[PDB]
Amino acid sequence: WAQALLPIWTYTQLTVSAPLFAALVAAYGIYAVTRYGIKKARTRNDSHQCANNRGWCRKSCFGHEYIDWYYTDVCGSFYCCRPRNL
Repeated sequence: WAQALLPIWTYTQLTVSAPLFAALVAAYGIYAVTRYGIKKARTRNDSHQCANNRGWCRKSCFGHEYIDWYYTDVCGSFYCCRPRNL
């Protein structure tokens, strides 16, 4: 891969671009792509990553994830959501 041409259900969830997004929708399926937290260049929300690799600081985890910590308190207010499929 070199560049995470698949930065979500197998890693965490990253914002990249349309070329990357399309590659994932084309290979996997749009639903999982926009499910776990990929982004077609925009970032999900004000939410930002923690450890910039382990999990993403979010306000609440969806029905396919779990709150991870260590970082939830370094972020302070946000919940380091790390999807369970990952």
